[PDB]
Amino acid sequence: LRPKLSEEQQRIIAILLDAHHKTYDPTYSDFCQFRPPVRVNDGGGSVTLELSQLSMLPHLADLVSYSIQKVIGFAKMIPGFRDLTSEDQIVLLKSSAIEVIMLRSNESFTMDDMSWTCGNQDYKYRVSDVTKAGHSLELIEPLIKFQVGLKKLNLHEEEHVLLMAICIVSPDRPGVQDAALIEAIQDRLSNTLQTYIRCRHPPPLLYAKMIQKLADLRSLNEEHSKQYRCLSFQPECSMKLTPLVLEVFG
Ligand SMILES: CCC(CC)(c1ccc(/C=C/C(O)(C(F)(F)F)C(F)(F)F)c(C)c1)c1ccc(OC[C@@H](O)CCC(=O)O)c(C)c1
Repeated sequence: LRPKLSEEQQRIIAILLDAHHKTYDPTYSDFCQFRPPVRVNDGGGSVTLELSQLSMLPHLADLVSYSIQKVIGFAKMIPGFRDLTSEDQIVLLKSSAIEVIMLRSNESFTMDDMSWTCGNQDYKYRVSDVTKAGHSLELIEPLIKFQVGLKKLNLHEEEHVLLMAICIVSPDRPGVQDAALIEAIQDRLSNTLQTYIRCRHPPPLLYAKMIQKLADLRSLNEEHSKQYRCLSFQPECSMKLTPLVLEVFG
């Protein structure tokens, strides 16, 4: 059975598409405002040297901080998000931050060379740049696998925006108070996505593959938090981060 998208569901898709267009800049025109990328010689992938310099940390912390501001902006426009208490809105935003960043970064990701290309060579990021910000292979290698797997789903913008919205509005986050309200908003989004796939995505299991990407994001989020914990033990690391990054990941 292929039920047609309701007027409410079409409205939700239009709102989410407009939300994304207002919060995502595909020209990466603000990148020159971040602290500059610094790429020291590190062919060996030396942990000692990486922690000593953290050369890419001010630039990547600014990029993530910027991306979180856009995610906050996006989330505010999700149908129903504003019906939640401000305590739940912040729990949802904090717990999902790195996952939604991983999803939205897929738009700039390219399988041509397995990089995140955000304009010129200065804003072209690879595995070696994430290690230069103090992260390790236990995070970057499944992260690249996730980017390729997600890129290969060839999501329509409609599916991409619904996936981000479903990620954010998740009832199974620690500290939520009204799980039932969060679940009702998420189901409204999940049903819109299933119906959209069935009636708009041409052949050649896409909904189940998208839900699997959400479970993959959970493991990546746990690895990132463990790595952020280690990176934060580096003396004077806080000056290389941002107040927003410190609060979200602290
Ligand atoms: C460079 C690769 C990557 C990939 C997800 C990234 C970058 C940083 C970090 C960690 C950083 C940290 O742990 C710190 F401490 F190492 F900095 C912390 F999370 F704490 F910040 C990780 C783990 C991965 C990245 C690439 C492009 C990105 O965006 C392109 C476009 O989406 C932007 C405009 C918009 O989203 O509206 C973003 C947002 C991130």
